Amino acid sequence: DKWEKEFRIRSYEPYSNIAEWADKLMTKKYSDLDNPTGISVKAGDDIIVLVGDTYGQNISMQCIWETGTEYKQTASSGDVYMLNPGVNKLTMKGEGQLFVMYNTELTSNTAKPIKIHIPLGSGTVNGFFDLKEHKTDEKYAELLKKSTHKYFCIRGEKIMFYFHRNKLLEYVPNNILSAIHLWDNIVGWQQELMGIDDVRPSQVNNHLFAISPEGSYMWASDYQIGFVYTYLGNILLEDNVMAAEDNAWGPAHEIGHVHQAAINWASSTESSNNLFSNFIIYKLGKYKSRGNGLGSVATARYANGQAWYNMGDATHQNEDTETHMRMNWQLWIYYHRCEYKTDFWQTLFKLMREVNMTEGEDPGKKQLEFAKMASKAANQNLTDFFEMWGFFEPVNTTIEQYGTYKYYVSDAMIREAKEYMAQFPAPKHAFQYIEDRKKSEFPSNDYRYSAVGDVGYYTQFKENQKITKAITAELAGRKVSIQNGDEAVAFELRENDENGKLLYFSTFTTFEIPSSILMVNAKLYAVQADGKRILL
Ligand SMILES: [Zn+2]
Repeated sequence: DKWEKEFRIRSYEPYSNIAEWADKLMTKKYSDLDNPTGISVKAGDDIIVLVGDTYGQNISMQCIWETGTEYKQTASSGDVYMLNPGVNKLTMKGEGQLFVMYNTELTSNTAKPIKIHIPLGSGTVNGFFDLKEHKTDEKYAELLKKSTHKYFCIRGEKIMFYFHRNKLLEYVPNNILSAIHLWDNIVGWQQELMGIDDVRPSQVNNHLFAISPEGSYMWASDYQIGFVYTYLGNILLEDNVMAAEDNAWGPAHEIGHVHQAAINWASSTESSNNLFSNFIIYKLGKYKSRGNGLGSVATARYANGQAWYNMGDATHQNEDTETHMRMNWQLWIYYHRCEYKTDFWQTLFKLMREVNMTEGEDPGKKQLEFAKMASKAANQNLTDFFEMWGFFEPVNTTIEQYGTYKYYVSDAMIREAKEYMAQFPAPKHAFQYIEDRKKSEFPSNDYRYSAVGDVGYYTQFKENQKITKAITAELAGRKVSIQNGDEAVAFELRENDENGKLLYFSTFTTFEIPSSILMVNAKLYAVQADGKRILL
């Protein structure tokens, strides 16, 4: 049959080396299971493999099956059989599906497809579905029907699925294109921010590989990402992925953990990956962004005297991810959504890969390398943004987040960072006050309704709105009421004058000043989008 031949006789394309690129790109390891054969085996099977010209390349065959004591899951490795040009005869130490391991430097003129024939009689043809080669749902459906193994492999452009046959048949017996295009796009959108088009796919072309463990929930790790087999209806059906906000968030967040290291430092590990989560949500086009309002920052910084590392986490027991995740996102909203620098994040990723600091080696140092590199990437002095976000508080402590780390930010380190950042021109806007949400977008029962404030929506920045009205303020007790201030982007309490230190801020047009704020010498300013402060 032509079905057997399609899998028994194939050309296997070269893929890059995963360890090399995980180091270079500062990611968790991608998969090296890029090359299914679609042949399953049983323990003791004899397998003839005829191999063509290998062009000097060392290649091998790996048999992939299951691991785990508590419950079973597809393993990231298995029995490996060396291959040579010509005739090979393998005896399978165990059962599984075969993968050709052809990993090499892609730019070499020896990195050509290798032809490999596993003739009738050796193992069983299961098949797999290639997006580029097979193209149609009708062919997917046909291949899935003819398959027999526990697991069936679907190879997209950027992600693969290696899921339980019975689950695919249960949710997607006749169609895969919608599913595989969606998940390729989710991966591709994360890669888009990382600014790696110079090297992907020319030098790096490995896939992410999604397995369906028989336990846990969802996660991403070196080699594989996992979604429990009971959860696949919420992966394989786009309508289900889109049915609630969380259904794209969770998986996008887990994939983000693969990609976050360049920009991440301990204290930030469960928020920095939400740059990716929020970008996925944005690209999917249905739901508004996630995170607290800027009020949470004001409270942490100015009411409670917190820095970045302990923002919203006084007792030092859990990162405040809902507050922290707004920081990277505000940089995306301003530079990307407002189009002030549409390659800002790609530039910043590149610079952080140059900085090349692990997440834990020196988080206080890394926090300041991030502020410096953000300034360099924007070609703007982001002192005020990083000040609001707590980056210029001195710190001398330890933290715990997937390990204990010494957190040390010295006055000198602070001084050096500000000096470095002062080489760039003043920012064009006070976008530390930016939002991509407004109150009218949410029902009153949604956390964002009461959190997002009144002013500072991104259009005020993109259109460079000016304050033209007769803006006034009244103080009654600790209550500030602003009149005619809807054109401003925020309201600030500052010491002595507009160049004095910030005491408090709000993006609400009515707000209570905390008891802890020191009000002697304090003046109230409306902030214009471009940074002008107007005494009220
Ligand atoms: Zn996480």
